Amino acid sequence: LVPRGSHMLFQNVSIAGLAHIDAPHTLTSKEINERLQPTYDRLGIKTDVLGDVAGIHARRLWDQDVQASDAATQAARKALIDANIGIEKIGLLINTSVSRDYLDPSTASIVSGNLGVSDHCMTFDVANACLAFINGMDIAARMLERGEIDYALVVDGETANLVYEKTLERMTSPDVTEEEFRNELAALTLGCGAAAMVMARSELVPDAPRYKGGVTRSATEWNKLTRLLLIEGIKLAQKTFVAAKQVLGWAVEELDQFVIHQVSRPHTAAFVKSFGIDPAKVMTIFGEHGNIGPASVPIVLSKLKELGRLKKGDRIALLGIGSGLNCSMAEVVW
Amino acid sequence: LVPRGSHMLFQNVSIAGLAHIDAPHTLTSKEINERLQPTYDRLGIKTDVLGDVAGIHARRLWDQDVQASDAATQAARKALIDANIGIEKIGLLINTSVSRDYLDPSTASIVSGNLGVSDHCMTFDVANACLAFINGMDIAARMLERGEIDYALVVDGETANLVYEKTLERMTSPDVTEEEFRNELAALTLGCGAAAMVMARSELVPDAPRYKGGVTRSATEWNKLTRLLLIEGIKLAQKTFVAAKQVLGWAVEELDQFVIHQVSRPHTAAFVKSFGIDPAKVMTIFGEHGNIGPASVPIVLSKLKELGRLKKGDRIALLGIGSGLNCSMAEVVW
Ligand SMILES: C/C=C/C/C=C/CCC(=O)[C@@H](O)CC(N)=O
Ligand SMILES: C/C=C/C/C=C/CCC(=O)[C@@H](O)CC(N)=O
Ligand SMILES: [Mn+2]
Ligand SMILES: [Mn+2]
Repeated sequence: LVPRGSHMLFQNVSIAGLAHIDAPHTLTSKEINERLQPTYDRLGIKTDVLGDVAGIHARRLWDQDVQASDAATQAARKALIDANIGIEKIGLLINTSVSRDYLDPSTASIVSGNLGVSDHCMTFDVANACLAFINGMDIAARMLERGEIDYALVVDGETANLVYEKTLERMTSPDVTEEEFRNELAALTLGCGAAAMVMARSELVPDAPRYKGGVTRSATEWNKLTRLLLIEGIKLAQKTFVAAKQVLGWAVEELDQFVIHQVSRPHTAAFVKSFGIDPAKVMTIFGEHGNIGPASVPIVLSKLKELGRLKKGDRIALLGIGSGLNCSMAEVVW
Repeated sequence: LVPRGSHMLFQNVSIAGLAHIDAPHTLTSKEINERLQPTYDRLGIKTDVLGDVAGIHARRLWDQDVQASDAATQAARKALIDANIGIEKIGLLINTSVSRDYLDPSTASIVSGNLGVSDHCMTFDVANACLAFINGMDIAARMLERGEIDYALVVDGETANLVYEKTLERMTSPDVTEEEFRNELAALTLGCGAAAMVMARSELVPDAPRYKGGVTRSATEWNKLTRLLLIEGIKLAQKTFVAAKQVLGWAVEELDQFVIHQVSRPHTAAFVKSFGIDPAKVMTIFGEHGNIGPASVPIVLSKLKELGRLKKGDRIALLGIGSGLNCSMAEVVW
């Protein structure tokens, strides 16, 4: 009758399976810079924006014309193995990538068709820049908590190959302005890869990691979006951490890991300083994989798992700031 | 303890407000045909595919470069007035259109920023071809039923102006093949427009229309998709009507209206015949507005409302078949 923060938390929702795919091809920032050198020389700009402002030494790309749906499909096959269940158990499949095969049909339907989902499986895509995987986890959690389904897949395949190709094209053209070139460099911090998660009703999966849910705040006055964006982003995150205290009971020192969406080395450094977070609890892959958009969060969770970095009882914070602006923060208990 | 169909229905979810926008400009199929006449003459094709196979006399377009987000915003302002609430009450805003301003940020965030949502409002886009508005209604319903929010907006603005422009360009070119021209004609059954709905917890809105929820079936083996598509579509719909009997208790003769997504005159005629539905309970706008994608369903519901066509207690079926293939069917009680 009297509301409490903890009442909105999911009680009966778990993670049965989790997998990621690293894209295979390394492209170093040194190789990109050689290609860009004469637009750099031409513009009278002497700074290595990628290596030294962004802090990206390399990113991963696909070796071939891999569609979003292909990479999600591959990640989804692995997470099913990880969970030890067949595709027939899946009642819901949500695709959360920014990369998309077509405006029609949804990417989710293509992935589902690849996996051979049953006729009872509901499917759709969610789009919300870099926070969508956490939005799809939440969506599936509600259906699970209610009993509408027993098992869900949340998938995300990202591909940036064509982005890099169109981008390096404009940036190495005699024509190009500084204001333009500068906008374009940020496309070069993106990376490729994929992740998938099998979520389930906790009674069907006893002792699996528990998905508690989370909180979202927004600052859509700034949907227009530079130097400003870091500041507004931190201010939104401060307010989401308050919400997270009110619902999840978070204080920073009680969390065992922060799985953070990452934009750049300086953006991450500022976030971490501003909230007093110990950097040893912030696994980072941006410097060699780049920004994998909404897949980043689950990829980093899956890497933590693979390295045996997580223990029963570990409180794990999933968070990011995304375009909109939006900020979400959720908790897993391993 | 023993599951029953009715257990999955939402008990506490209502429609507080509903509005639509008709796009202003009429483009007749006769005017399009004059432009296409020499590709028709050239191809040795003597049939008016638009007027006589599709059954579309006209469609509506925007008079200017209206973005999806602009049309959703306008529809959303009207549905708030209809509901008599201010934007501060809104805890969730989902955008469901196929049309999209950018791959980033979500269209939802742009709409929310336009309306001036508060910092507590969660936002994201759902994409699922023509069924997404019903998917967004369901998503919001779950959050409402649980008490996470009190009010939600589900919005959808569609724009086809650029589709028509690129399409009529390829179709009137000496170059063009029949197989190509034939693919392209179907883009010419699309229309523009928008809709928005305010959903709320039923205790906050006593006596408003009730959203019970619904069912989905899929046939994602056919995500590859002609003449076949009508048949597979009917077969999927048959199976969804079974699910709807099992959950909602539907029989065809007990429903007062069918608000059906519409693809074409013959597609609709076949659906209606195959299920024995009385055509007088199928309001249709396709012949003068064309296919408004996922906005079609709410637009037709809103038109029914406006005409005073609905009575307290009326059982209203919302349905469509969408790419994937997917089929969903949900019930409103006015
Ligand atoms: C410290 C945070 C600053 C906010 C920056 C947000 C930029 C977001 C991006 O452009 C991508 O990484 C992901 C995204 N679009 O959500
Ligand atoms: C009788 C049904 C036949 C199935 C046809 C589906 C075509 C769907 C479309 O192409 C659009 O109208 C909407 C959509 N993509 O969902
Ligand atoms: Mn290689
Ligand atoms: Mn006009």
